[PDB]
Amino acid sequence: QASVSIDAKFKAHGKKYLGTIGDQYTLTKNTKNPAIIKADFGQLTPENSMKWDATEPNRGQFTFSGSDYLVNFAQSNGKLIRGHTLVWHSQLPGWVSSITDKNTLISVLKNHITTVMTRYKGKIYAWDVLNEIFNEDGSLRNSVFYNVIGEDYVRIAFETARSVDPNAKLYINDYNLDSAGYSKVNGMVSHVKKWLAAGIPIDGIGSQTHLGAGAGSAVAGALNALASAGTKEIAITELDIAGASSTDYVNVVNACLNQAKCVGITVWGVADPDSWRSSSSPLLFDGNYNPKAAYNAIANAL
Repeated sequence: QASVSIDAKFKAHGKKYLGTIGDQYTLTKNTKNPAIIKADFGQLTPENSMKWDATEPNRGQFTFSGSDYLVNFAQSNGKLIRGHTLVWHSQLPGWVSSITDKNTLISVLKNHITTVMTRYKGKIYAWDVLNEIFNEDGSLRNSVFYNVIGEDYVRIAFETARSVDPNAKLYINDYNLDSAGYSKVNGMVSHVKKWLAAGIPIDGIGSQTHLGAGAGSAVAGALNALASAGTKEIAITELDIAGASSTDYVNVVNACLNQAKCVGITVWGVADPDSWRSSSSPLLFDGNYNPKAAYNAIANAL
């Protein structure tokens, strides 16, 4: 644990949180990891436990052991929770992908959203209702949901989520929304504008922000561009930067800090060895679970 909590410092600027991720393994693999989470971060996103493959492996058969643990740990330690994720083409069970009947897929989709959301009703700050639904060019990804149901799946998912838990902020999440003017950013903005105009309950846009070294300085503009979609809020949801330079990290923190709609930042992991791209040392804590230069830099910028 770092003496100075970047979450505390970020919240002091009117932000809701500066969080990270977790699940049973990383929360129990050693003493430092859960200690760091408790001391320096104010929000948690389940790394894999709430995804479709991990929650409904078989049609109508739910497995909530992992997700229960993450939610219980967060709730037991005053951490906000971002449910992740309800509808996604990746980490989706084969039984869902093979459905060809529209009404059947809608029934399945609504049951999945309802059961998962109902179980944690009232305990979730935000839900990534839809994840990665756009192609790089800004058009809609031809996932089973889009292919079988059509664009109406967007409305269906958000409306179902809203009716199940009106206390949660409903988000549409995606990656590569990292520079103003990028085709995917333009596509995200145009579609959300249309959906909001149609009355679809989209409260926020989540920008994953999985960056390479030197890409931190372009994020401010990306968030500004995303602000034009018209959602009440936006958030950096899965931050990690190859190399973890102080310049990159501080640029990204400032990007959120100076944008009124940005409620917070979730860093995708605590320490480097637990990163999905561990070889690029993209996190704030190192192999010994000790604060890296970037962590202290973020603290000093707040």
